[PDB]
Amino acid sequence: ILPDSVDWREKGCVTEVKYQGSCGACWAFSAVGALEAQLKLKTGKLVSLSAQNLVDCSTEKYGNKGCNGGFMTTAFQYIIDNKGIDSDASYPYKAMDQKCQYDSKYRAATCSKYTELPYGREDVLKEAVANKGPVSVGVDARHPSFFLYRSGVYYEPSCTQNVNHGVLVVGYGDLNGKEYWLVKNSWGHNFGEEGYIRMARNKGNHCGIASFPSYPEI
Ligand SMILES: *C(#N)C1([N]C(=O)[C]([C]S(=O)(=O)[C][C]2[C][C]C(=O)[N]2)[N][C](C2=[C][C]=C(F)[C]=[C]2)C(F)(F)F)[C][C]1
Repeated sequence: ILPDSVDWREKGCVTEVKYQGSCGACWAFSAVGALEAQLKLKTGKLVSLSAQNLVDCSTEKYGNKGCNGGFMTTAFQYIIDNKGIDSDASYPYKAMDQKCQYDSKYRAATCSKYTELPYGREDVLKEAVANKGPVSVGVDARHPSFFLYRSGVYYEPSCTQNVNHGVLVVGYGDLNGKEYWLVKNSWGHNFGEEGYIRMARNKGNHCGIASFPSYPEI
């Protein structure tokens, strides 16, 4: 039995919404967001982790292209291989590709492994969000409606399961009979509901939200 609604922000496991700017680092923000929650659950401290560290260091060897895109899963593996990721405070976000400047003296978190959920299973995603924590996911954000979203439960008739934008599911619930996934984006506070978007849930893997979900563990 799972709770009807979940919001990890109530549990103090979600940091301030970030602004990626003109740099395509959504994948990096998605990954650090997921790990930030695990760090809070393990140490009791909520700390924004360095998305820049991922953009600059989890590069070619991880199939990523910095400001031109990347994978949340390979980002997690980089953190594992590297034995750490720096804090955002020590390695600030500059919205541009830079030479890797990771330094263990600024390490704020570690990762031991990550898990990728089965393709398109929203019930499994619900279970992970309820029992494990925020989950990194990709969504189809190639439609105007996504950019113009302001409030309520987002539903786009033209959405597909071909995902291109990395975000973070930090909860789920329902608005007047309409089920949704609570998603943290990285487009600043002017986007949607002050940085968040509630996307249609249990509507046939709408916009591919449950297509490629993953979460790290410490
Ligand atoms: C953001 N900002 C942008 N997107 C990405 O970096 C996406 C993130 S995603 O959640 O869509 C990843 C998933 C995994 C399976 C899939 O098809 N998308 N990654 C893209 C990407 C990855 C690697 C690369 F070198 C360039 C792009 C994607 F979608 F093609 F995989 C806008 C950057």
